[PDB]
Amino acid sequence: MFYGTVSSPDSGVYEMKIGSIIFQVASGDITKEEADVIVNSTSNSFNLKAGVSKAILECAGQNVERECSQQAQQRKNDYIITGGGFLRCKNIIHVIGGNDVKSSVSSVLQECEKKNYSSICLPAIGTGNAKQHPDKVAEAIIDAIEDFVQKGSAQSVKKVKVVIFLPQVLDVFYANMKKREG
Ligand SMILES: COc1cc(N2CCOCC2)ccc1N
Ligand SMILES: [Cl-]
Ligand SMILES: [Cl-]
Repeated sequence: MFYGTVSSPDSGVYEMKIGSIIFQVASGDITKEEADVIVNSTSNSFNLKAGVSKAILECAGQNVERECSQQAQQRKNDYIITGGGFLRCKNIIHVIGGNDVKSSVSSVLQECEKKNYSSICLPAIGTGNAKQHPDKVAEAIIDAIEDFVQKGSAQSVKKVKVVIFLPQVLDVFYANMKKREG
């Protein structure tokens, strides 16, 4: 039904269409990317600084750190939205690494439509301190995008890119894409 063909447009980058959306994967430092939204994978307190969350909070800066802890105290949040600080994005969406990854990605997609955003960059959510298994994480991320497309919800969102710190986790995402391709 929805899946196009897997190819490599640039060195180390792999992509396929899912309906109208270009889905891409690559290995690297997510804090060097430009996108409307960058996703952080963090703790239920939104103040973790290990792995991806270390890089994101250090580069984003202290105002973003402060924003996170202020929203954390205000209410019980499944995720929070902050400014981009000194990252190259309009907003950071901080999701809980231990939560259901499909649900987290669905929420990111819906929040990006609400802002008329076109591009998203996320890590392999949950594979860091939360210690979720890489193939379950890959299956969940791609399933969330498929569901969003199937329901006719894609309008402003055009590009979803996963930038993955460990090259061995990239392998797992590529194999999952190949399983689905048309
Ligand atoms: C940016 O996210 C990560 C970082 C690291 N490491 C930091 C550098 O030294 C040790 C590995 C390992 C896994 C992830 N996801
Ligand atoms: Cl994590
Ligand atoms: Cl990663």
